[PDB]
Order: sequence, then C-alpha cells, then structure tokens
Amino acid sequence: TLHNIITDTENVQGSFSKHEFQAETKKLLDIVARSLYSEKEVFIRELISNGSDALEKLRHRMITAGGDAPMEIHLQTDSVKGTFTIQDTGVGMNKEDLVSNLGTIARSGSKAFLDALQNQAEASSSIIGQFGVGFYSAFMVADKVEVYSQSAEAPGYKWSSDGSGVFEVAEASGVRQGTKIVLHLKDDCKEFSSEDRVKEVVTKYSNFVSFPIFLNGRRLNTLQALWMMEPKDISEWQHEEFYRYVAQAYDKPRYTLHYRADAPLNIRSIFYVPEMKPSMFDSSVALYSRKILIQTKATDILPKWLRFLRGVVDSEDIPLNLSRELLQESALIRKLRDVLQQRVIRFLLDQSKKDPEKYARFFEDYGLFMREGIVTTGEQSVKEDIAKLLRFESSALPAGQQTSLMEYSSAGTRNYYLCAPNRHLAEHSPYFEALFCFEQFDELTLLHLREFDRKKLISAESEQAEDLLAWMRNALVQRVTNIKVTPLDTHPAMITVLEMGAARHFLRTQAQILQPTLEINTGHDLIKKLHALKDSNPELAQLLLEQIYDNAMIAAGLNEDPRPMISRLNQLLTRALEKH
Amino acid sequence: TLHNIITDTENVQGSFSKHEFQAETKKLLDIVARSLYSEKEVFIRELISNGSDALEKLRHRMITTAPMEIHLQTDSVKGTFTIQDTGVGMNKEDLVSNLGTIARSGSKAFLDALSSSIIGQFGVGFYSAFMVADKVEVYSQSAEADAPGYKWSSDGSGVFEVAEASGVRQGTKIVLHLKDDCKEFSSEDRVKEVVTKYSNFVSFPIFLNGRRLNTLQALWMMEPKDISEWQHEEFYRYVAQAYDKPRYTLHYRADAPLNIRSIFYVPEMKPSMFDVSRSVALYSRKILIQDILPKWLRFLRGVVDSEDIPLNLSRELLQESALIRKLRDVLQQRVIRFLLDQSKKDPEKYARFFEDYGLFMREGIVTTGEQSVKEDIAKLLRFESSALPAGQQTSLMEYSSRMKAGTRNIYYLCAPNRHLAEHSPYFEAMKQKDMEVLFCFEQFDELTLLHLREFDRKKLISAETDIVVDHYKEEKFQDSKPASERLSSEQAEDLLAWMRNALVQRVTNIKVTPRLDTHPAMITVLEMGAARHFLRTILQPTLEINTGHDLIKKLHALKDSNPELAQLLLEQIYDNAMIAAGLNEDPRPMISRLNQLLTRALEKH
Ligand SMILES: Nc1ncnc2c1ncn2[C@@H]1O[C@H](COP(=O)(O)OP(=O)(O)NP(=O)(O)O)[C@@H](O)[C@H]1O
Ligand SMILES: Nc1ncnc2c1ncn2[C@@H]1O[C@H](COP(=O)(O)OP(=O)(O)NP(=O)(O)O)[C@@H](O)[C@H]1O
Ligand SMILES: [Ca+2]
Ligand SMILES: [Ca+2]
Repeated sequence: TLHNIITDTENVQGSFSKHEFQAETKKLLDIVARSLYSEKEVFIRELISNGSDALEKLRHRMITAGGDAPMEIHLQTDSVKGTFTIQDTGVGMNKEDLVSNLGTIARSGSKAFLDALQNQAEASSSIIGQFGVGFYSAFMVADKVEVYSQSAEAPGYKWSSDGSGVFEVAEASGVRQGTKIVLHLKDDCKEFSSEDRVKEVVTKYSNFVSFPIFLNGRRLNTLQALWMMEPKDISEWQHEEFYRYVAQAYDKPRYTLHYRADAPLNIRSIFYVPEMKPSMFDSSVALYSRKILIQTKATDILPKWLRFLRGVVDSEDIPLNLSRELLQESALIRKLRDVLQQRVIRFLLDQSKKDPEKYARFFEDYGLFMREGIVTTGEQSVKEDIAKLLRFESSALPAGQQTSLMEYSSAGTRNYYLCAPNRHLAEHSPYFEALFCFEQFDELTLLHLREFDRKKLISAESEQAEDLLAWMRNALVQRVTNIKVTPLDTHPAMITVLEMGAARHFLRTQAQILQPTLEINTGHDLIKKLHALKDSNPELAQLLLEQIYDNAMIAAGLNEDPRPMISRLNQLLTRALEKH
Repeated sequence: TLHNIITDTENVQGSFSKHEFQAETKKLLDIVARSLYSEKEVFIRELISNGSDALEKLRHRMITTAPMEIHLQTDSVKGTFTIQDTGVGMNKEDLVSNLGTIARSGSKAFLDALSSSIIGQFGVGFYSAFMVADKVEVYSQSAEADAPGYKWSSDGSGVFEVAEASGVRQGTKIVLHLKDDCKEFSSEDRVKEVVTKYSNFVSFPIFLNGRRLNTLQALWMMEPKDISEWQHEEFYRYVAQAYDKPRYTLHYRADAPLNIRSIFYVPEMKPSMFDVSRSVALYSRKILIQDILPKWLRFLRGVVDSEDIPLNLSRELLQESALIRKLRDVLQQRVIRFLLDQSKKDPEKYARFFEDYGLFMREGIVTTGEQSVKEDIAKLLRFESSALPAGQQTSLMEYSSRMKAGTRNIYYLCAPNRHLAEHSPYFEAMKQKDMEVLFCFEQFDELTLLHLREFDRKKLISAETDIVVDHYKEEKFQDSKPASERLSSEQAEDLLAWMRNALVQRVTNIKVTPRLDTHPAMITVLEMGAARHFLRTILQPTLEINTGHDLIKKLHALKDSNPELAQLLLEQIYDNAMIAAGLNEDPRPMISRLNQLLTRALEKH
C-alpha cells in the first residue's frame, strides 16, 4: 500500500552561482510595524524600554568618564493635535547614530553596548533591547514619526519618516540632550492621545522601569520591583502592598516566598499564597524580564497545580520571543519549572513545621491543588514530592488531627488507607476491622499515587425484639439493606455502611441504594418504647421509627440537610405530647 | 505641582538628506532561526503550507492533469527530514528571488484577484527550516518553459549557491539535514504528531513515508445543511478528543459584524466534577492558531475561524483584542439564542441539559459585571412555579408575562424539592397574597438570584425577605384558624414572655404570626438568602409562632405543668424552625437533645 515519490535521483550539472541573502526592506518594516505583537499598545512599552536603555547607557558612561541632568522619561498626550510624545534625558544620538540605529532594521546599538560590557556591570542586567526592531512599532499607530536627538558629545538632529521605505535627517536647534519622539497618531489609534489610556499601558508593562516616568508632568511609576531587592531588607507591609498590586487583590498574602537564585538560572521571584480561599465566583504569577512585563499569566514557568500562587518571576537570561510576549522553547525553561516546583514544595513543607496549625488551614483551602498535582504529573518521583504536603487522619490517631504520609510506618510493614465521607462511617467499616482520607478526590489521589516512600498503600476495601426487628424491616422496606442488634449506650440506633464507594455515590445525589445497615440498641428506652407502641400504637410507632432512622442517618453524616423530616417530626411531637 | 520637560522648541536648521531604510540581513536570518517561533516544531507547518501554496498555484494554472500531493519522509539514520510537493515549482530567478530574500512572498504577488486557499503572506516561513537544520537543500522543477531543474543550497551563513540539476521532478523537494539538537524530527511518530496538530485540514493529500495521513474536511467552512448528524459526531470526537457524541450542535456562520465560521458542541456526557474545578480551537485558512468564548461557556467544545483576526508573524497570536472581545460577545449572544431555541424545540431534552450544565449559567451570572449579560444568561434558567403543576419547568420570561399589570416584583423561594416548597411555612405565608412564586431547587439558585437582582426591570424578592418587609407595612393578614382554636391574647403574651427568657441570647425578636397554618413557628431574617450563603463560610433572627398550632398550645400548657419538658420542646421548635429556614449549623449535636426529648414525651405512653 506504500506510495512514496521521494527518491535520490538529482545530480547537479555545471557549477557556480553563489548569492547573498537579501531583505525586502519595505515589507519588512510593515511586518515589524504590524505583524509582531498581539496589541497595538505595545509601542509604548517598546519606546519606554528604549528610553530606559538610553538612560542606562548614560548612567554607565558617567561612572567612568563622569559628567553632569536628571534621568527621566517624559510622556505627553495632545488630544487635539492627535499626538503622543516621549522624551528621555539619555545619551541621545548623533547623525551617524540615527542613520545607523533607526535606519537599519535588526540593528541594535543597545545589543552592541551590552556585548561590550564587563558581564558583571550593573548595566549588563538592565539593558532591555536586543532585536533592533522595537522602535518601528511606532508605525503601528502613527502616520508620521519625528525623532529629535542631541548626543552627549562636543549638534542636534531631527529624524523624520512616514514609514514607507525612506527617512530624512536635518540639523535641529533647541534640542535637549537625549531623545524626543513625536508620533502623529493614526485616526483609529487616537486613543493614545488619551491620558487615561496611555496611563493604563505604562502601568501594565512599564510600571517598574528603573527611571521615573512622567505623564503630562505627573510621576506614575512609584512602585519598585521588590523581587530585585534583598529578601531580609523588605518589610511585611511592602509585600502586602506588592502582593495586592500584582495579584490584583485586596487581602493579605498568608505565605510569602522571596526566591532569588543566580544558580541554575538567573531567578528573581516572589510567590504569594492568598489569605482568602478561592471559590465559586473567580490572575496568576506574572513573568517579567529586566523589570518589563512579558506575560501577565506566565504559562510555562510553573506547573499547572501551582497556579493558586500569585506573584512574579523575572529572569534576565531567559530567551525571549521577538514579540516579547512569549518565551522561546528552551531547556532552561523546562529546568526553571522543575526548579520552581521543587523550591515551592520545600517552602510549603517548611511551613508545615514552623506552624502546623497554620499549614492545616492552608491545606483545607488549597489541598485540592496538590491532589490535582499528583493525579496529573507523569513523573513518579514528583508525585511523591507533592504527596509530602497531603494530610489525612489515621486509624491509630484521634479525630480532628492529621499526619503526613511520611509518618514512619509503625516492622516488616511494606505497603493502608480507607477513603470515607467522615469519621463515624470509617470506624464502623467492615474492612477497617483489619489511614482515614475524608476529603473528596482523596481516593482518586492515592489511586494515581500508587506508591510513596517506595512503600505501598492499598484500598483497605432477650429475643423479645425479633418481632420488632422483623417489624421494622417491614416498615423500612427498600430504605435499608439489613437491620440488626448491637451492644451502643446513648443512641437508639446507628447507621453503618459497607462499601465506601456506595456512600460517596449517594451524597452526590441532591430509594437511593447504598445498602445501609441499621444497628439497634435494645438497651435504649426509645427502642423499648418502639417495641411496645408497635401493636399498642402502630401510627405513632411508624412516626417514631422514621425519626430514629432519620436521626441515625444524620448522626452518621449521611443526612446533612434534615429539612425533609421537619414536618413529620413536628407531628410526632404533638402525637407524643397528646398525654401532657 | 507639575514637572514636564517636553516643550515645542525644536526648529530645523538648514537642509536635510534623504535616506532609505536598510536591514541587517544576517541578524534577521538569526532572528527567524532563533527568536521568531516559540516552538521549533512549526517548521513542518510552514513547509507544508508552502507546498500547499505551490499546489493551489498549479491547480489554478491547470485551467490552462498531473498528481497533486505532499510527501514527507524521515531518515532516522541520516538525520534527515524531507518534504516534496508536485506543485508549480520555481525556476532560477524564482529560487534566487523568493528563497534568497527575507520578507519576499511569491504567494502574495501571485494574488491576481478572483484564492482564499493561499496561506503564505509574510515571506519568512521557509527560513524556519534553519531552526532545526545545519544545511538545507532544495530541488525545484519550474514546470513552465523549456526551463531546467535547479538545486538551491544553504548552510544558513547568509550565502546560498544555485546550480542547474537533472532528474528534478515536477515541483519542489526540500531536504533538511537536522541538528543533533533536533533529531526528533527524523522520527515518523513525532512528525505525524505535528501534521495532525497544525496541518490536519490541508486541501491536498499528505503522505508520510508512503502512508497517506488521515487529513480531514474543515467542516466549519462548509454548508451547515450538508453535514450529517454522523459527520458531526466524528468531528466532535476529533476536536474534543472525546469518545461520546454531541447532544447539541451549533453550526454558526456570519459575515455580519465579523466574519465567523464556527461549530460548537455540547457533550452528551455530564461534565466531570473534577474537571470543572481544574476549550475551542481557533483557525485561519485551515491552519491552527492559539479566551474566545466567555469562561462560563468553556463547556462548549468545537472550532472558530475568523478572517478578520489578523495573524502575527509567528502565526500563534491574534492581533486586535477589541476584535476578540467583539467576537466573544457575538458568540455568547448566538450560543444563548441557540440554547433558548432548544428549550422551545425540546423542553424535555433541555431540562436534562440544564440539569447537567446549569452550574455554568449560574457561574456566568454571578461573575459578569454587565447586568444585560446577567439577564441574557438568566433567560436560560428554569424553575418550577406555584402557578404551574408539579414537575413543570418555566422561565423568568414566562413568569414576567404572567405578571398582572400593577405587579412590580418577581417572587422566589428556594427549597430542596417541590414538596418542601409547596408545604413551606414561607409559602403558606405567600399564599395569603395572590402572587406567583418561583420554586428553585438547585443548591446555588438563591445565590444566582441575589447576584441577578432584577430581570426586565423587576426586582427579585424571596418569600422570606418579603415576609419580613410586610411587618413594616400593614399586617392586614388574618389567621387561618378562628379565635376559638387559637391562644387568647393574654395566653399568647404570657407564652412569648416565657419564650423570650428561654432563648435570651439566641433570637432578636419573638412574636406571633397569623401567616401560618401547618407549622408551629418560623425563623425570619430580612436578608435570608445572604445569611444562608454566609453560613457556607449568631444572627438577628426573629422567631414567629402560630398560636393556632396544637404544639404551641401544648407548649403554653407545659410551661406551668412540666417546665423542663416545655423548655426542651421550645429548644426543638426553635431548632426545627432554624432547619426549615436553612440556617441550621451541624444538625448532629441536636440529635442527642431530640432523643432525650422524645423519651420524656413518650414517657406517659
Ligand atoms: N530614545 C533613544 N535614545 C537613544 N538611542 C536610541 C533611542 N531609541 C533607540 N535608540 C537606538 O536605536 C537602536 C534601535 O532601537 P530598536 O530598533 O528599538 O532596537 P532595540 O530597542 O535596540 N531592541 P528591541 O527593543 O528589543 O527591538 C537602539 O539599540 C538604540 O541604540
Ligand atoms: N514548495 C514550494 N514550491 C514552490 N514555491 C515555493 C515553495 N516554498 C516556497 N516557495 C516560494 O518561496 C516564497 C517564499 O516562501 P516563504 O519565505 O516561506 O514566504 P511565504 O511562504 O510566502 N509566507 P509565510 O510562510 O507566511 O512566511 C513563497 O511565497 C513561494 O513563492
Ligand atoms: Ca533598528
Ligand atoms: Ca522569502
């Protein structure tokens, strides 16, 4: 059935013809100035980053060949003339620099600058540009672009282009040291002559730019990149502020993890666990690089189960996509994710020690995420790492108290859980008579776990009544699957269930078959009464039977909402109080 | 107050010079190889699209015959990936011009207007081969003139050599000498994965290593009336990656505000409760792109194509998020209409759908800002009614249209089931009015109606709420029982006084109500729904008693004859009333109090 036409049949005949690749410049502009980014607004991000680079370069040159203005990014909107303007007080550009850097696509003076630095210099980690195309994103939104630039040298210039394959350059007077870029906005892009709009964009992408940013004379970016500062020299109130900002929330972080590492990768990061539990009516961690936003929802840096974390991750040597809203597929990113997952797990274990009470609450609220982690990830090594966070009750421990899976195993022991709705049902299991996982998805969780600690874990799964016994089976027909006697004290009866699967598959139903078994205490003065009132008062006996049964179901946690019984109970009480 | 440096002070001195834009060619090639596509694998998509273009160009010119296929071959030994197409090929000046020049697209200049089949556009996809390859060889036969075959060759150095060659078949063959880095693309299973993912709907047949791949019809682009039930079942299973079938299918086409070609399926399966806690493919020109639906419509599976969405150069991003919000709103409106239509066509089937997917409506209502969208979604909700018989579902619309002209509100009552609603103490009270009352039985119905607030400018008010408001109006309500069967005002006063002492710190108020019949008492709270919700993490509760009720009269009698029993009874009545109110905490602690009440009451029996 095979059909392949591919065959080694070709032979070159003759020689020569060496050619150089070329570039259709006019179309390449158009690509850059249109087809690169998801949203037009990104041109602000690009021009501010460029201005930041011009300031960073000035700062760096003055370390050594020191000189004397303030280092600032200024924005101005003109809604009437329909312009947007940005000015920096940076190194500026001479004529040669404008023709070269602005007039050549893919040429990056800032990349050249970066390559020539001592790799330890502070400018090494803060210069943003590398691709040599960002500036052309202005033509995304503008028919005319004007650049006024004064070098920090021994003549000011104006660079001008409509974005159609040509530009002009003339000498300019009255040009302040640095660079002024004026965009004559297109009709459909006039929203960028709106102050509120430009403000939105600056704070979205450029809020943590090193240098101060002014819009129409007013400072904006008062927030500092906490993730780049020394952990122990940050306050509790600053995290509170920063968390809220980056999480877009209004509560506190209940956990803060400030993780810096130069080690497997450059990592400057902060992670928060919200104080508030998430629920039925609901951002993630954001990815930055050199203080500039890449993704508000970082996709490939953390596992999926860790998405309950808010915060920030910034690497400076992470390979960026040309759009600067994506990462390139890389072994570094698959490692960073492995590193962050292990670091966050170690952090949460440390918290289960520092404050086991507090961790308990955190596992109530977010423990569903670990459970998901175990069921999803393929790596068996990792499944047992996440399983270190799980908490349950034990057969041997008391109620309301939990333990980790790593609580030893006590001699030969080489494998012991019963997933049940609640305590009372578990302690009365047939298969318990040989761990207590009361939470939902606990079964499915350990069923995917399969092993922990190389160890194992498998689903541990007088005669005066008789008439009464036989009578109740005639009243509660197809409600229970059996009725028996029991030696119970304060309770007239109790409800026990055999298969724990049958109890789950029943609470999800909002008769229902689960083969429930009702055990009766013939030492109770209610059962004693029931026996008598059987023949003495059949209609009162019926009411009292259904109550005792209902009561036992409630006490077993198999009747959470007793609304159905209230009318009938009221009737039993009046009948029962007829006497008094 | 202000600090602004920008001033209109720059003036041009003297003449200027004109310049042309230039390009750093080697660095642009670097960018395409290393920084343009976020995933290496899409070099396969780009080469296949390029080959598909060469075939459409041949077909077009073949309206002046030959076979028209795409061949992939993977040499694991030699570390080689090959693609051959039988299309229009290219001559020497075509090789030199189109392959040698970045951002040059033959498949663009070609567009003599009439097709919508051509994919090429940007002029860079071919160079995506250098993501994964040290060396690329191209063999191309122009198939036009007395034109020779040619071999184009490049190591990715910014240089390429061209010689004329023999035994070059009609079309183009591209050989990638893969990098040790990416030898996965000489794996047949791996290369198949990539074709299935991006190029599964390509027009022409694609063979991998001699086996024809199971490419599909792009169903969403076709005439809705020509697609059989069974064709939808198959496509559903493909796009959802499912093993069941659709219960609803919406094939939606529009040119109107936006170009839309889409298919939406609602699975026959109930959504997994685990998957809800933890959806639709987006295409252009038969090639896959990667929210578009509102989050509450994430239960839909299916596909969306729109020619108005512009692609980015990487072909993985969309380019006007105002366009997407517009598209999202249009689809949401259409899906709502569609489901309303299905409610009318088959109400029985829609009950099943509502029962299995209702939670998504409720979510969408609770999480929307815009009231109009809340009310749009709320059209999908179904309830029972005090007007209609048991079992019969209704909507807010049918409630609205039943409303007498003067009536200003929509009354509801939330209970577990019909029987409890019908015999609810809160409904007994509403029955004294002649207003219709909606009956809502799902867990989060009340929460949904609190967030909904109003519908068609009519306020949503619970029975329980409206019962409290009627206190601060004229009672006006007369007891169901005559004065003969009730406690005298003097015995009632005495009983309240005693009850106030026995429940001191548990109730704000105790008072009699004439608005009950069957029940001894009830708990009222103005904001009952809100209270009920908050309890799903004391109050200011009011207990209202029925002095015609036998249990209450007996309570009044017991407080003097058997005070301990009287207090025990009162505790259970208040407990009972809190349960009926849906305000009870753990009911288990009471079971002990109840058993010791029951024994002591049944003690003279
Ligand atoms: N405001 C400015 N002041 C001084 N020089 C500038 C300014 N803006 C741009 N330049 C120079 O022009 C070059 C080209 O900028 P651009 O074309 O945006 O590429 P890039 O910003 O360097 N890299 P990217 O932003 O990643 O595309 C920069 O590298 C600078 O050397
Ligand atoms: N297999 C082929 N057969 C014939 N012509 C081809 C083939 N592959 C490429 N070409 C020609 O070379 C041109 C350049 O291709 P390429 O550089 O990939 O740009 P593109 O395919 O037009 N657009 P995109 O894929 O969106 O970058 C195409 O537009 C065709 O004219
Ligand atoms: Ca440039
Ligand atoms: Ca090209």
